[PDB]
Amino acid sequence: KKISGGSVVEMQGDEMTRIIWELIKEKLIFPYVELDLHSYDLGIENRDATNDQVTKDAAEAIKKHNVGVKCATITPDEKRVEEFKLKQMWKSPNGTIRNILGGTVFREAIICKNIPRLVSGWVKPIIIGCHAYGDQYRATDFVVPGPGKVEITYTPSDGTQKVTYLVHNFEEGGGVAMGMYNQDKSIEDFAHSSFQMALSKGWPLYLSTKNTILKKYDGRFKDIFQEIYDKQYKSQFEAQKIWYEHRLIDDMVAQAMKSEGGFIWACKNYDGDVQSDFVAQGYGSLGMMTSVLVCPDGKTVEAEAAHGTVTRHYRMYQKGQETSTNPIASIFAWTRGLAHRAKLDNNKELAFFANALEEVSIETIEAGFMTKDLAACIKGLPNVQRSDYLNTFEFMDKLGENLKIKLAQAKLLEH
Amino acid sequence: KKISGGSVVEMQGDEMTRIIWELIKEKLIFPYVELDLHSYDLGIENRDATNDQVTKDAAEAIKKHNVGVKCATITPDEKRVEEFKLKQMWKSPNGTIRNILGGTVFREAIICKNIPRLVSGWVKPIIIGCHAYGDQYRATDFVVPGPGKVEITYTPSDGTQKVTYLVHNFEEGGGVAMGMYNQDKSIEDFAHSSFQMALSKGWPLYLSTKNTILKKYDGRFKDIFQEIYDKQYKSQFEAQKIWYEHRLIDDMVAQAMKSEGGFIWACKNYDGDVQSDFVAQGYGSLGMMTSVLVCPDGKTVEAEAAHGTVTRHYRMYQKGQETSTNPIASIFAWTRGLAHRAKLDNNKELAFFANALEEVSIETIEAGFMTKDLAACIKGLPNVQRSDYLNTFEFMDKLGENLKIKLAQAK
Ligand SMILES: NC(=O)C1=CN([C@@H]2O[C@H](COP(=O)(O)OP(=O)(O)OC[C@H]3O[C@@H](n4cnc5c(N)ncnc54)[C@H](OP(=O)(O)O)[C@@H]3O)[C@@H](O)[C@H]2O)C=CC1
Ligand SMILES: NC(=O)C1=CN([C@@H]2O[C@H](COP(=O)(O)OP(=O)(O)OC[C@H]3O[C@@H](n4cnc5c(N)ncnc54)[C@H](OP(=O)(O)O)[C@@H]3O)[C@@H](O)[C@H]2O)C=CC1
Ligand SMILES: O=C(O)CCC(=O)C(=O)O
Ligand SMILES: O=C(O)CCC(=O)C(=O)O
Ligand SMILES: [Ca+2]
Ligand SMILES: [Ca+2]
Ligand SMILES: [Cl-]
Ligand SMILES: [Cl-]
Repeated sequence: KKISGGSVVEMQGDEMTRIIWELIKEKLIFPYVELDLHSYDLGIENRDATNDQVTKDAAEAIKKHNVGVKCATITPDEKRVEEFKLKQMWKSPNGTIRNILGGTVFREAIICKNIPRLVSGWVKPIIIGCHAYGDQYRATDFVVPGPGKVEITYTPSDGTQKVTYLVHNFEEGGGVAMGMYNQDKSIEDFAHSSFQMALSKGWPLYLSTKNTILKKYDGRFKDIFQEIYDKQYKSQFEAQKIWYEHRLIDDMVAQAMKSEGGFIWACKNYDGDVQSDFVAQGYGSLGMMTSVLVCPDGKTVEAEAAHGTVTRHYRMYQKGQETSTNPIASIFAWTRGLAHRAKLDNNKELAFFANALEEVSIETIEAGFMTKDLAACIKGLPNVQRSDYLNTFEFMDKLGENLKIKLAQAKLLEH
Repeated sequence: KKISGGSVVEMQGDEMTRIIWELIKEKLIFPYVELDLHSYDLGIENRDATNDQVTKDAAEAIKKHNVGVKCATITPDEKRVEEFKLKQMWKSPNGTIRNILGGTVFREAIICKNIPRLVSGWVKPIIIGCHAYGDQYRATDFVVPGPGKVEITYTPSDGTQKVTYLVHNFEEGGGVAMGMYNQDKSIEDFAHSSFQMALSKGWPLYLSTKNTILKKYDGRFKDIFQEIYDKQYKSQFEAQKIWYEHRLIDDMVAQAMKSEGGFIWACKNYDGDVQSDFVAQGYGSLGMMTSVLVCPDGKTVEAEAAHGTVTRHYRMYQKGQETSTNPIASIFAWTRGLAHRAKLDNNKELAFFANALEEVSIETIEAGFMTKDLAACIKGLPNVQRSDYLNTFEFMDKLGENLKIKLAQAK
């Protein structure tokens, strides 16, 4: 340790990303940065041991210290309950953290010049602004055991009326039902975040919904975005030769896929979750994407790997087999978190370290040292040989050596 | 015409697809086929005039005659109501028809050997099996005007205790809320048709859900699929060296995009809607995709163009400007419908015509006669010149001339 890093909230995760997370801290961060680290173990077992309280504590720590960096975590279903003998099917820690913090999760591919894409046309970045709040991640779903009536009701706080809507009358057998919601103020912040990102990047903005089907639910998003655009951003967009357009989600994915990129894509929570993997995979690999929750206040951020815990690679690791899991997304959670930390504290030295590690990461890959997923982008997966990539530790170790070099050269300047 | 086709339910549509729809009948179908056509005008105007009853009437007719062919239609929102002076924001006719018929909507790209793909790896087809029933198309959504409590309740029909769940307490301001549902029996049919499709085509089957998040709702899909697979199809899949696997939706789309294709993709209603256009565009163009609703009974079918009314092109046809709109999907609604009509009636000569017209369509494009969209797949849109494609009316004529030759040669 040497650089004064400041207060950072660290959230440890599960399976293969937990392995990578420790290597990142051991080989890339702690040798060069001293941190007032507020660590919360969001491993599935410690969440289970604290009845998921540790997750809530972590989110509140992020509000207090303004910078969070999170490792990928298991969201358990019935299979996971059996695997770890869990007490309950705990809720997604990301859902919990995102709805406590609110805001927009901006996601963007991490691009290296030597990594071919699956979508050849994407010569410019696509940035998804994913609404962090509401919808499926806060839904209330249940099994309908048999015939009966499902209704959804609204009662104003003053209790002067009650509106009851019929969802469905199950006449023969049961099934499933769910309710979900969103809030105006959150949608408004989501809109402001989306318009400001497009102006910051100088690119057009597109919002996707399905308002032809969900005329009230999605129509609200469409209406709030439009009212804010016409009233506070159309002039600035027109001044920068950019524009805002609402599109039906299904037409948006097709247009995005045949475009050349270079636009901000405001997505509802569920769509941003799914399409950000469409985008990440289209540029090359799920391992090559940044994901930063930006709250409305502007001062608090949570950086994360958007991909999962890579269970399949972890199973190989458990058997002693060689893995080649891409750590770039996990590394950029740290760099994006520390960069925001540096901005808040006017820490020029930490700002340099953060950008230097991002540069090292891209320079290492562009020099031909990469994990198997990226080697498969260059060649074809059926043509990849072992000599074409580095295993998980080898790649981390190469990054470590290149980081030591770049930081050593930085000290050889006149100071 | 002189080919006895039989009874067919027609559903006319809106805007650009309505123009193409009549050109297909006047030039590709009627000249050669005589059939008892039960026409229902699902144009936005007639739907408004009949308070959408024509849509429901058309759905019931399909259940009676077993084969329907549907043109793309407008699903009106606010801006559409102002456009046509509508009485109400009529529900999507597709949602209406699909929930009345139920079943699974199987969507597959229409492949031509000379049209490059956006996803280079997709050398084998991807067949999406989209659950036709429930979910967003039957949801109940509303605006929450201010602070208050939204709750969802289940009152069992057996008199036992009512179950109430809190959806959200709005404390500061309002927002939106919605309820949706699905039925076990429909999910069971959706699963059976997915496993049967995979076995008939000889490809593995994937089901996508977000059951880690919707643990009960999506878990029900996952459990029902797995139950039926283990009890009724696992041995058959192993016999054909294929497999069934559940994947989280975001993993699925990423796995699909880097795959070589060649699998059946079972989607919930919403995912199938979005990802079918992902698949269609990835193979080349939204105009090159078939969409057929297969009812559970297996003997009833509704064929359609998966894509919409191509509104942007219609604003050019209204301004007298040349357009190049791909009619192949609309044509294949007829051929897939007439084909199933022939399978039911054991009509060997109608089946030949249906298959002949599909071949003519693909042979014409593979000979270099195509609409602008397919020219863009080859040369890239920034490099497309007028000589590289045929406008909508020129392309329909080239197809009809190739059909007259394909058939007459058959004699
Ligand atoms: N906290 C979070 O942000 C998220 C957590 N999860 C959780 O992760 C667990 C596993 O989810 P799963 O659906 O398997 O999704 P993952 O994203 O963990 O993995 C799916 C596949 O994507 C590829 N992949 C993803 N990340 C990388 C990487 N860094 N390097 C190389 N390949 C990568 C691998 O493909 P291949 O097998 O072809 O090598 C992997 O098998 C679940 O418990 C889920 O709840 C899931 C998503 C997000
Ligand atoms: N009947 C149905 O199942 C559907 C109905 N609709 C309805 O259609 C209307 C328009 O919907 P929208 O979101 O614009 O989607 P569309 O599918 O109608 O059009 C979106 C874009 O896709 C491309 N495209 C689609 N079909 C073709 C084709 N046959 N040939 C060439 N290009 C094609 C065009 O791209 P480009 O502009 O780049 O040329 C077009 O602008 C709405 O009223 C909607 O409700 C929508 C979807 C399905
Ligand atoms: O939290 C989860 O279980 C999944 C999260 C996810 O997939 C995403 O953030 O894109
Ligand atoms: O009916 C609608 O409005 C949308 C239909 C659609 O896009 C689909 O079938 O995928
Ligand atoms: Ca995701
Ligand atoms: Ca669609
Ligand atoms: Cl905040
Ligand atoms: Cl039926």
